[PDB]
Amino acid sequence: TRDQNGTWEMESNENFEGWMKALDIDFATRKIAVRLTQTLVIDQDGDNFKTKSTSTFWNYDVDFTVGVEFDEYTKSLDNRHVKALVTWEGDVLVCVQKGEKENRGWKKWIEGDKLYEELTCGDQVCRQVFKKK
Ligand SMILES: *C/C=C(\C)c1ccc(-c2ccc(OC)cc2)s1
Repeated sequence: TRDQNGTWEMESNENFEGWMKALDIDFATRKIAVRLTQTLVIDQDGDNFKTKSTSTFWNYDVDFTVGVEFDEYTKSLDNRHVKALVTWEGDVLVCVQKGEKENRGWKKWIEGDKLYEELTCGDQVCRQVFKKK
């Protein structure tokens, strides 16, 4: 299934700090952020997505249309400019953010009843699992 709508509550997080470090996020922010449970809210209608990632320490939203490149400022995460593109590979939603960092982006897929995601930057992969609230 390609339908990723829902309020997704984190069950598992792995190597979130490695991903943040590859983005050069500073020590103090990483030390706090690595402790935190996350939520991911996805509003999906056709190609049109609204995605929110939140914890007690951040609340980041991004809107996009599958298949349409968008020039993006990454805002409070790392204040960088990238050319972002989200597409489907089978039932995997793949985002590539072209810019200074290599291998940068994320992937999301439904597996069983859960939402799995990968967060990538450089040689680092963060793996996460969420349950649908
Ligand atoms: C589809 C998944 C997305 C858009 C994200 C997963 C983690 C995100 C994130 C954004 C910003 C911060 O710090 C401000 C932390 C995590 S976004």
